[PDB]
Amino acid sequence: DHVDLPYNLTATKIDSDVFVVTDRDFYSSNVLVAKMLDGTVVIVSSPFENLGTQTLMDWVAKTMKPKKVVAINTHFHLDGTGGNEIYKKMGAETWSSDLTKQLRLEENKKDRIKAAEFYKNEDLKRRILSSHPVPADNVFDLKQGKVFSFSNELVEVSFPGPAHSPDNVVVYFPKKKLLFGGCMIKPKELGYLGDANVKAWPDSARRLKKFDAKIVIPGHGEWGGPEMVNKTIKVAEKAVGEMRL
Ligand SMILES: [Zn+2]
Repeated sequence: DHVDLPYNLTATKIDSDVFVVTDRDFYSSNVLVAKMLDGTVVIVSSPFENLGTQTLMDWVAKTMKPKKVVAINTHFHLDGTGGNEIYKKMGAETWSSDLTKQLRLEENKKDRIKAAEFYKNEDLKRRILSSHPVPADNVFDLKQGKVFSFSNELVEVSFPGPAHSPDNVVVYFPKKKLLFGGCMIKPKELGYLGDANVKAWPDSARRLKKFDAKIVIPGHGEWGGPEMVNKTIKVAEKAVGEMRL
């Protein structure tokens, strides 16, 4: 039910065949790992970089013996796209919205530009550009979302509107009534606002109530029930009020 892994990762069982894998160095960041009845393992979000992702994938190999792996990017930030390089190297099928891929490409370019203006050390410069994440191989139109069927078992990817980021999506598992809300679930404080649409956040979070969720999993920290959505709306609304948005 709970294991300590190398690289300060943990894996915690939350339901039959469903685990949350967490990086304790990176503010208790959450990755969902769910095994379908047909042997498919679905991974939602990612660790920030290659060593974390490879550790995760090795744990999946040893404990889940997947017939196939499908990874779904929640948004363009590193906790979302940081695993794509390693997922792909392992032959996993990586998915995101079109907008997520677009913003990841834009962000890489912005960074390459800044690296050009800044770095005098040529050895270092190559190492940072080399550290860039890649987008997913497979893409869906953000607003229509995507429904996977794994031998009749459904996994729904859905855009409730912009919140933590312009492209943030959630993943719902209707059989187990499990919602991975990721970084748009913020029960106490909103965190990083650089890419956020705080004005839209209350409405976007309200849309998550359309899911009959028994468990809601956030991008960081403990999960909970449907009340995780309620708490997020109050948090977002407080921020809208404070910031006059
Ligand atoms: Zn983020």
